[PDB]
Amino acid sequence: MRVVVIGAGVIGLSTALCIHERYHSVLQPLDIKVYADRFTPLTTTDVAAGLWQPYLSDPNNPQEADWSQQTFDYLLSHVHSPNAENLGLFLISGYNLFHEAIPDPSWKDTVLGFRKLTPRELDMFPDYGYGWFHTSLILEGKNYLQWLTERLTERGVKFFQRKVESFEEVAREGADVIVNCTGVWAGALQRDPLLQPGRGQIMKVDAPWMKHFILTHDPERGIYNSPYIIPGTQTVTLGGIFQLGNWSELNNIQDHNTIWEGCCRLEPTLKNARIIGERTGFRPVRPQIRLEREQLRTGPSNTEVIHNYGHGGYGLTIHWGCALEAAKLFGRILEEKK
Amino acid sequence: MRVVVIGAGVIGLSTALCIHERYHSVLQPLDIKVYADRFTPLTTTDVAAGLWQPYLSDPNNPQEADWSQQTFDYLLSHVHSPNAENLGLFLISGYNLFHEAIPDPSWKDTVLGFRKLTPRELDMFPDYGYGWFHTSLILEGKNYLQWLTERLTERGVKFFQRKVESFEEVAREGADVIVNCTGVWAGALQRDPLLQPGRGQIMKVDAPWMKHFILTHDPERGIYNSPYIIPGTQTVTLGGIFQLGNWSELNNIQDHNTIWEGCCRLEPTLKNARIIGERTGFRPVRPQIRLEREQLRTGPSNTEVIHNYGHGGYGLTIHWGCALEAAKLFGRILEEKK
Ligand SMILES: Cc1cc2nc3c(=O)[nH]c(=O)nc-3n(C[C@H](O)[C@H](O)[C@H](O)COP(=O)(O)OP(=O)(O)OC[C@H]3O[C@@H](n4cnc5c(N)ncnc54)[C@H](O)[C@@H]3O)c2cc1C
Ligand SMILES: Cc1cc2nc3c(=O)[nH]c(=O)nc-3n(C[C@H](O)[C@H](O)[C@H](O)COP(=O)(O)OP(=O)(O)OC[C@H]3O[C@@H](n4cnc5c(N)ncnc54)[C@H](O)[C@@H]3O)c2cc1C
Ligand SMILES: O=c1[nH]cc(CCc2ccc(C(F)(F)F)cc2)[nH]c1=O
Ligand SMILES: O=c1[nH]cc(CCc2ccc(C(F)(F)F)cc2)[nH]c1=O
Repeated sequence: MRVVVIGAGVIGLSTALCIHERYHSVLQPLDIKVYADRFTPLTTTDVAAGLWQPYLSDPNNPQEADWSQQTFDYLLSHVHSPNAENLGLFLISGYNLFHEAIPDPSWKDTVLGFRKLTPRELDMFPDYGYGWFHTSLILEGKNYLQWLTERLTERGVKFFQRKVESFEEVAREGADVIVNCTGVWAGALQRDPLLQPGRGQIMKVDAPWMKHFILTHDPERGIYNSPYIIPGTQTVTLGGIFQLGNWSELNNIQDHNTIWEGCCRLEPTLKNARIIGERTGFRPVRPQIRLEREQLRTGPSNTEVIHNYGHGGYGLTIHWGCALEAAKLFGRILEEKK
Repeated sequence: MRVVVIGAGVIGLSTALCIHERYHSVLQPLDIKVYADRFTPLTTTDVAAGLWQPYLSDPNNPQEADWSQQTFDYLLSHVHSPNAENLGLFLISGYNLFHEAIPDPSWKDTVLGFRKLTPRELDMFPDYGYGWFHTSLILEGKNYLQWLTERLTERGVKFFQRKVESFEEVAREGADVIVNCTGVWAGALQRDPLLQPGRGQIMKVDAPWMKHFILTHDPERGIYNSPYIIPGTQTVTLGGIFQLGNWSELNNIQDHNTIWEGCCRLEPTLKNARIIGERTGFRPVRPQIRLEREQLRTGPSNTEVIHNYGHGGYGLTIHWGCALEAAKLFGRILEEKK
């Protein structure tokens, strides 16, 4: 079986691993390739802080609820293991702050220890009169990409730097199965008008006294257009910007100041914090994830395609459940092939 | 008014500050000295992680409940201020773990967000079937000593390195008021058989993915003889040893291994963590704090003495309420002097 994963972000590498770990057998061996135009540390996944948390609204496909929970349970079963260091996996507690009342999320029993904030906790944040507290996980994005690549190489997967211009390009090289994990750029291989970039920009800051995440919310401007502070293992991510349809991969002054002046109004200790770096990235925003089979009639033959893209602001949050579902889809392909 | 504080740990420096900040006036100026045998970074206070948390039993003098709460409120009013960095003040959440059920502490409404752990949280710790979660404060001990010394120098307080052998030694130099803040060594100036060292030893570890405190409890062996993990601003303190009556200021192998093997059974990620340093210190264990006036008939005159010692494993936790009470006691001295 010749398999080609297009993509080397979280979705592509985890799907590569999950296909091998379930379907490379004594009876059927797989050749799994990974073709990518950019690899770690140069991907969207490497920009991300990596906090597990879905959207505040219930998801469009409600299988995404399951897939997110599956991913949390996978990571919670490993957080206290000594190799958690290598994945970049750790527990964090902290705050979700709202101006007004809001109902409980469709994930509150997935996280540990979920509660509303007391008035005394709310008194710590003058701008915010409602909110939650819970404990979740961070899975650091550069670390997990490093570790996944290691696991893949160990299992004989080969990596190749190339931009694929078409599915037919792979198919004439003899891909029996193409796994399409190309994120926000998937429209270049097949037109998808439902897929758009939600551009974000972030600051990494030196503030190691920060031990909680602090997410604020302005639902009028939607998810991600309100300040957030996220302690990572070495550095704190400061963020809170979303532009639908901006394709500029460039850090800018206005977005810097929006984040700086916003996060320093959240937590004034950040005014002292050394700025270490700044990054820009594109969330693959889609109404739902596309996690789907398609069969492609390109040239002298047909080829089977597993699509796995469109994971928005939640791709680390949902990756493992998506990779196992894409593995399920690969098993259907093998069943049809007999 | 000639005042001499004996001691330059948290209790002596904060009491020095509080006396000046309340009673050095236009009408009555004070000369406040600080005599100490050791200063920062070489004191008991500098060893301490600095987590705010009293004992699990209600305190012997129940004014110590008030004094501890006063100290929490003082520090919570400042934790989000940009100068919190300089004091070493920050919020931390985390776990108090018990083998069996235990009733709620006499401080649970002082901390923010106090709750029992859920079964799912308890499932994270196999050895521990009961426990609490809450948010508290750390006040880093070397940092606050640095900052206090700065405030004192700024206000004209002078520091002198000397071991005082007697209260009469100070009194013949013309101390009108002696403030005795000598911790576990107070017995050398006046016999106190109720004061004993509770020797501890600690490891500082590089584990910056640790964002919660994790305290375990074995009430049979008492407070402090069970593993604890405490994320500080740069390094995580690993500890959990108490010896009543050990005066050996020396780190040892057995106590190292007790802590290492204990904290790594709590949280196996620590097996990867780089050990940065190790320290030994003596808690000034007494049945209650001595926070009291005495008048001393030494030589050609009498002298007024404020005692402020015996703060056990809770001296950072209670310091501010004790310093203000010792200030109250100084006001009584000034009232008697007219
Ligand atoms: C600032 C920011 C912060 C975020 N924080 C979080 C968070 O805390 N938690 C969370 O759960 N999520 C977070 N996210 C979202 C998360 O980063 C994304 O959902 C996730 O990275 C998408 O992963 P992916 O593998 O689909 O895409 P990408 O990681 O962008 O990888 C796509 C891959 O496809 C390759 N590719 C594309 N087109 C081609 C082609 N034609 N030929 C060959 N290769 C191609 C690329 O080179 C690349 O290797 C954040 C996103 C941003 C922007
Ligand atoms: C390992 C460890 C961890 C701890 N962690 C915590 C924690 O997380 N939270 C918390 O609240 N507490 C904690 N504590 C307890 C806390 O450290 C003590 O209660 C506190 O330091 C006592 O402060 P002090 O000023 O009374 O004494 P010290 O800081 O020991 O200072 C005494 C001063 O007196 C001077 N002195 C003594 N005798 C003389 C003399 N004859 N002449 C002149 N100077 C003299 C000394 O030189 C010194 O300057 C911890 C203690 C230990 C040992
Ligand atoms: O793209 C992204 N994903 C995740 C994060 C982490 C913080 C966060 C999670 C969930 C929401 C919420 F509730 F609005 F959905 C807000 C903020 N940041 C990003 O830029
Ligand atoms: O001496 C000390 N003081 C404080 C600490 C911080 C952790 C701690 C607080 C309270 C208890 C309890 F609940 F048992 F009292 C146990 C552990 N460690 C020390 O060595």
